[PDB]
Amino acid sequence: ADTPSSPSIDQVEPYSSTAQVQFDEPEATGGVPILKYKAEWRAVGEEVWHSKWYDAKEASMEGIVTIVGLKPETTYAVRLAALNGKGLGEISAASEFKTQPVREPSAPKLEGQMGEDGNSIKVNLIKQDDGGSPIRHYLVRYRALSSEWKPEIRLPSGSDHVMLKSLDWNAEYEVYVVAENQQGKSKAAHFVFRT
Amino acid sequence: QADTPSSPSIDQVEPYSSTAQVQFDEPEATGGVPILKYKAEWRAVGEEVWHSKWYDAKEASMEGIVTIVGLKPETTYAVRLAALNGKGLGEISAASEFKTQPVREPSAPKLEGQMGEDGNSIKVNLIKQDDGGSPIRHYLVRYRALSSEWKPEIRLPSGSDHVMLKSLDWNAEYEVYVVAENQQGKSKAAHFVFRTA
Repeated sequence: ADTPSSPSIDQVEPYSSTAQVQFDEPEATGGVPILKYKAEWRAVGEEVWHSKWYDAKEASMEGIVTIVGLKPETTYAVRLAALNGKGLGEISAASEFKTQPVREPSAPKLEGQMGEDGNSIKVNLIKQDDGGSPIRHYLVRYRALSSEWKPEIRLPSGSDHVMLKSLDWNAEYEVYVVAENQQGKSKAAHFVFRT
Repeated sequence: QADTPSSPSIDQVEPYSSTAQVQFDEPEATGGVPILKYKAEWRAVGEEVWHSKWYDAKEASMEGIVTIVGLKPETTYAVRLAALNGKGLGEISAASEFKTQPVREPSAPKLEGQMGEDGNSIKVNLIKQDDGGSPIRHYLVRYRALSSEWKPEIRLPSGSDHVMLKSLDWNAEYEVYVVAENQQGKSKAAHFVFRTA
């Protein structure tokens, strides 16, 4: 039983302040299952590594790990390692990538939560890459699948959620949320649920 | 003083086994009043009757695509779109040819959660997505509270269309991954996060 060999980076898909890393697991687990992945990254030139741990089962199902806290139009070096019952294995070779220039924000992530009533719902906003400049506000569109769209809801950048009230009981609804900054509007995140 | 819309234009078609994603641009001229719906029409090579389906405009606009369903695997089709507004249906787009993929693993399932009134439970309805051209035999469900270890995989019996998560931790965030599996294999995982009260 030994620590895993090094995983290898397939490709990196960077945005403005974050990057998506696709990788292949180590060819030798070492005897015991891979528990976590550790990513190290820093701007080319810097001498201090930034790091983040990622759950292995999650990385396998998602198919990637996302690095955050980067700056626009900047060249970065990233590397990975795997942790098993024995410890951290060999670090991979570093892969270099350049983040996108300042642009429209990425789609935000939506997380449902029980609202004030059964015919209600709290849609939490899991903030995503803002594109390099502060998001100015969130645009929200929603409707019951059976009827017409409700007027658009505008939320300030500070908002951590959006509340949809007075909904029909046990009916299906769909929600779209757009994050907009100075550069433009992001793609729409869509969320479907049943009250 | 308004007029029906001009014709939409199909950029490209990304097909699967029994469905296809149609990427298109909205009509250049709306005509004067907001486009309300899009009408998609498709006909398999050889067949003579055009199948059709209405799609909500706003919905389609936000995703950039309309999804045609009920197609046969390994089959060549022709598809076209038209827009409807206050004045009526506009010009039909040119027809676009595409061929569905052969039978394979299912595409990631669609997840529709129904928050539990008890504040610590949830019903995840499995909305029908492309099955790859072969019936889904089992839905595999992996879930955990972001603060904890994964719970054992829950394999649902063929036929089931939902999974119920109860007795959940309070004030906790949960991630759920659902895999559709048929004769040819497992789909990539569909997922979503939710929070207990």
